[PDB]
Amino acid sequence: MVLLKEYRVILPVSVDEYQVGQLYSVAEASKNETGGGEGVEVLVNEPYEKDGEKGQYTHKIYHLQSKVPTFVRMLAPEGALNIHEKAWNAYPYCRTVITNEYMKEDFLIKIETWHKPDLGTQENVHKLEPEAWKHVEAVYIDIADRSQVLSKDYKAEEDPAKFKSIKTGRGPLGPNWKQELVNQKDCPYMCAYKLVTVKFKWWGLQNKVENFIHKQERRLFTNFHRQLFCWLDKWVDLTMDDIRRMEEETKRQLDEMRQKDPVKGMTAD
Repeated sequence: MVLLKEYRVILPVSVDEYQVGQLYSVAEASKNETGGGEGVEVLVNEPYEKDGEKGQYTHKIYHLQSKVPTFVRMLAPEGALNIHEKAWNAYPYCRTVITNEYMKEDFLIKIETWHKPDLGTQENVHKLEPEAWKHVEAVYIDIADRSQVLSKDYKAEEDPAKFKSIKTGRGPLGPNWKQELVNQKDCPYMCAYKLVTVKFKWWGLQNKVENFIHKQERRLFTNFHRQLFCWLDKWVDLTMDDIRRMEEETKRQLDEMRQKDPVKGMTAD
C-alpha cells in the first residue's frame, strides 16, 4: 500500500521555455533552502544514454534537520535526515526517485512528470493501469490563488498576482487569468502533470507521514511555480548551455552555502 496523487500545474508559459525556466529555478530554489547545514548537495549532473532515451541525470542529497517537524526529526536518533534523489530528466518527461539508505524499500517519494501543451484536461496521461488509476487524487495547483499559499510562505515579490514581466508583458495573474489565457492568440500555456507516489511503511506512522509528504510536496510545487513565474525575466532569455554553466557554479555554491550560511528556507509543518 502506497499513496498517489497527481498535481496539475497549469502555467502561462510554453512547454519550451518551461524546459529552461525549470532548470534555472531548481538551482535558484536549491540555493534558497541551503544553509545551516541543511538543503541541497549536488553529487552528479550529466547526460545519459539508456540507449533510445536521451536526457540529463542528477543525483542529489537533501539534508534535513530543523526544517522538518519534530515527529519526522525523531525518526532518527541523530535527529537528522539525508534523503537521496536520483532523477532522469528526459524533458518533456521526467522521472524522479527519492529514497533513504537507512530504510530499504519501505520509503519512496517518486515524481513522474509529463509536460504537455494543454490545460490539464488529460485524465491519466501517465497511462496507469485502471485499478490503480482509480485511487489517484488529481489536484489542481493555481499559481494565482493566494488562498493556496501558506501564510508563513507568502511574499509579495514571489506573487504572480502582483508581477508583470518587463521582458515579455506576461502578468500579473488575476482571478480569471485562465479564462483570459483562453481569449488570446500570443499566449502560451502548458500543464505539468506531476504524479507523486509516496510510500512510507513504518508501524503507526504510515498514514501520518504519507499525508505529510503529500502536503509538503504540494507546498513545494506551489511556491516553486509561483517563483518560476515571478522569475521569468531572469531565465526567459537563457540557453541550455547558459544553464549547464549555472548548474556547475551552483554545485560549488551550495557546497559553500550549506557550510557557511544561516538556516534559510521553508520552515516545516
